Amino acid sequence: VSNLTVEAFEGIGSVNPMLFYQYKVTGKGKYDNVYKIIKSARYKMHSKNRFKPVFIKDDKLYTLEKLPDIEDLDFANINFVKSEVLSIEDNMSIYGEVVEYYINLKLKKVKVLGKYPKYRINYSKEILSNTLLTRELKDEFKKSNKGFNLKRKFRISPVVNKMGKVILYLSCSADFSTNKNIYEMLKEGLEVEGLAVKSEWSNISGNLVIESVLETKISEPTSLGQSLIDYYKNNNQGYRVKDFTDEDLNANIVNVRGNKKIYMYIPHALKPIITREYLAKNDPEFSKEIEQLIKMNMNYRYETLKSFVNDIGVIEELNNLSFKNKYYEDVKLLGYSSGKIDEPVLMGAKGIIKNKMQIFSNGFYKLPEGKVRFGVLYPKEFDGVSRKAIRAIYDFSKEGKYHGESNKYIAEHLINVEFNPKECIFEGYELGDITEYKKAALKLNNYNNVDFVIAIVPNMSDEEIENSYNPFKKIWAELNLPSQMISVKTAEIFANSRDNTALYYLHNIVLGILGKIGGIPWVVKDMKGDVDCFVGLDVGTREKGIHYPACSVVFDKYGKLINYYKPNIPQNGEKINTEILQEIFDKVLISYEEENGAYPKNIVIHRAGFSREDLDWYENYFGKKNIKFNIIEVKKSTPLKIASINEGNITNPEKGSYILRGNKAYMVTTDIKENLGSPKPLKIEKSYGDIDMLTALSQIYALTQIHVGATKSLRLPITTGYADKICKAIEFIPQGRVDNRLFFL
DNA sequence: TGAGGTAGTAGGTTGTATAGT
DNA sequence: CTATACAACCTACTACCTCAT
Ligand SMILES: [Mn+2]
Repeated sequence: VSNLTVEAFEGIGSVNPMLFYQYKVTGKGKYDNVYKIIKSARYKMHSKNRFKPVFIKDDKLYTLEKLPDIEDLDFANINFVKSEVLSIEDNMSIYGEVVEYYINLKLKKVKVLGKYPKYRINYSKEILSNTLLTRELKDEFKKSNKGFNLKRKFRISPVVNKMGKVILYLSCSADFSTNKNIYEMLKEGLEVEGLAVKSEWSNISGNLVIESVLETKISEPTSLGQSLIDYYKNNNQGYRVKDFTDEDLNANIVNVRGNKKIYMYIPHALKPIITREYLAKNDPEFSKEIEQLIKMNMNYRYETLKSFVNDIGVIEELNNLSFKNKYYEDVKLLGYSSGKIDEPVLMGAKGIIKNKMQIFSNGFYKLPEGKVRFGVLYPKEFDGVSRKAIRAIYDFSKEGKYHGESNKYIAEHLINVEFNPKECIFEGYELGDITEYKKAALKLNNYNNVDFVIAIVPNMSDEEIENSYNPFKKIWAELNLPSQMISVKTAEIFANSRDNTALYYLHNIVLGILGKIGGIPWVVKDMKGDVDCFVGLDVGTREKGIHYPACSVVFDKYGKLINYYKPNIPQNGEKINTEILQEIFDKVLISYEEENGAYPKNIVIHRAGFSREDLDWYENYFGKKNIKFNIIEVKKSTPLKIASINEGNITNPEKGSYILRGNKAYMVTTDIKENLGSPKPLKIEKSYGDIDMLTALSQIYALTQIHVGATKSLRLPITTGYADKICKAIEFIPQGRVDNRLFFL
């Protein structure tokens, strides 16, 4: 076996309790309260005084050296009060920002290649390094020929306990930048339209996109009311337009939309948001090159953070505070407790299966009773490829033969499909306007000889005449007909290939068409613990003020999806009511009653995005029905990463291993080998319950292995994962009542 | 949209650790 | 009993990669 760790660095030495300088902030201008301007006063007195450390405790303010207080600042004025040695046992945050400050000050003087500053530092948690690492440990810049800049984005967040020892938690993630602007991209005549841009000067938040580019110069007064150079002289920003030459005044104005107004900002300020769309459409060699550097296995992340901490060195302002360069050998020393979860034994038609691929020889666990008649849309210039495709997937579904040749890997009749090729419904459709796609799906649902659509769509790329996917899924969800839709590229894989590169695709096709007609391929053989049903819940929030109400999902102790339940009344705000929880848990009790002739006695409630609020309702509802129950909060995206160790060597962790402290657990559920990155684990915390977190996490991981619409396991559990996929597809579900056919899959 | 994973970019909210009072 | 900030959380979108029983 092996051991697990978190990306953490011990501190050699200890912070001895330093002498600070208390300060005070009075709301001289309009901001009467001290809370709304304590951050801005912190940065202002940090900036006016040679970037010396300035700290904040809840209403007060601090420094670390005696700094002359000032009164000229218009929003607030600062006055010295006193100077004390702050006790380390009662101050964790402020010695945290001490150690964070001295990491920033020790790194600001580190230069690479002689002249070039290796790090960009604004005295915070975020430390951008201009220099990446490579796999061969070369501190090398990474630039394009065009002017794109990959960079690291290190993140210190040290904590220091009551005694004095400090633990430096790190996480390297990379960063995309470019030196060029909208200015330079106009000067080399690139069509800058439709780009996502970032205002480098004004720090407004909002997805700024380019509408047009006005032919008027940026030195001429506009509809804003003045010249734009006057606009930046009047924002205390005129040192940016002071550098402007004649040709900089020969730039022309680029208007921009922020979904609330249009601005008029000069192209020298703006800069395109380098997404992978932009790297792909503008220099694909750079994008394919840096994909090895973006995705980082834990060994290369440890090498990157080793370079970072060796560039900390030793801080002589904090009693020679050094940080170690290796991780902890065990997170027992940090607080966590590690282990690996044994994988669940899964079963289909005939018992235990060795892999999830073997089910096509074995056979599916449940099939919905009846025959399921196909029906196919396909593009009008893509006819023979589509007929070969549906021939392939229908031979794999019905006949058990893969491009004609029957094999031992696939058993026959695994879906009870009914597709007579000379008799059943095909419709062709020309790739055109949206109402053609709507009437095309309507035309396939006129002829009522279809029980499962298998449409063919153009590819997600090739942004000429658009994807037929979304209008088809909207229509086939409104009209209650499940539809597994295929790309033309996958159809051409089915037509053209003489290899298994259509077989793996075809496995996932048939698992999709099984789950969408209401059959479930695999279940667990035995779910550990004493449990009778699982109830996933989740909610959503699209943007500001938009909220998705809570759609549930109901399993059994095998993990087969009994039901999923949209509730009736929409919520108010983020917090769903008590009536929603009332009808959801009434209907899980009804549904488990209907499936099994009895009530659940143990209901494990996985959930995401719920607070510890409204636990009192859960106590109420399952005391009054005396059903003991658990609530396990499964957090989808945690920033913690987990490494592994075989005698000091860092690798990715295998799937199933966890780290656990009390009732918060992190667990890697997905197996990601090197050259594809590090696994991004699951944060799992028990809100209320009485089961140990070993069986709680075992139910979690066993529900990750039962993704019923692919062959490789979903990272999330199928409770929280399928609950969230129902919450995203909030329209495709009918309002308020149950279904079993996994449309989202 | 074969499928799932990583990762970027961007933008919101807010539960819980944490100071006084 | 109450007022924070802020590391975590969530959301949306792509691109890249590999699927071996
Ligand atoms: Mn699908």
